[PDB]
Formats: sequence, structure tokens, C-alpha cells
Amino acid sequence: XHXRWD
Repeated sequence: XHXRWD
């Protein structure tokens, strides 16, 4: 949802 964090 935020970039690499998803």
C-alpha cells in the first residue's frame, strides 16, 4: 500500500 511495504 505504501511502496515496498505492500
